[PDB]
Amino acid sequence: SSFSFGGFTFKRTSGSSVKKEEEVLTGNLQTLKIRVHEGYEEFTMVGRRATAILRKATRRLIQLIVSGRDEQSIAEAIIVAMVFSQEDCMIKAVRGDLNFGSGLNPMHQLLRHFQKDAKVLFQNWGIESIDNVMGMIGILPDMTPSTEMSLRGIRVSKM
Repeated sequence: SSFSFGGFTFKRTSGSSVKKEEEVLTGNLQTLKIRVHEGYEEFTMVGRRATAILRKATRRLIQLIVSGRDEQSIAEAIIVAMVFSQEDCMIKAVRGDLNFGSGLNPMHQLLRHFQKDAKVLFQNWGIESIDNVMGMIGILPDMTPSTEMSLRGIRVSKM
């Protein structure tokens, strides 16, 4: 109902999920046992420097809106959401092997990997054209703003 992930507090505002153990193959053909969230869920994510709303389904990010203090704050939230979505394109953007600590499950391994360098994640996520929505703007895989295109399913609040 409320939990923390990647430094953000997630509050479920709609839906539900169940957790199912599934093996997945990373971009480096490493096998991870991840606890997959199955179901449709809406969440508020609250961090110290950014807030976001996320709508997602099983291994699928549907919508993310991010409001952040600066560009780096926004990127952090986007990475967290993209990892939390458990999308195949995220799993396959992993480069090299992930090392297997006490204190780390596979979801936190994924997160630490992409926090280190998210270029491949962003490059493989996908982009789309957007509509003009008052108070909203797109953000590109290079983290620059656009009024015309954005990362798939992702928008930035100007406030």
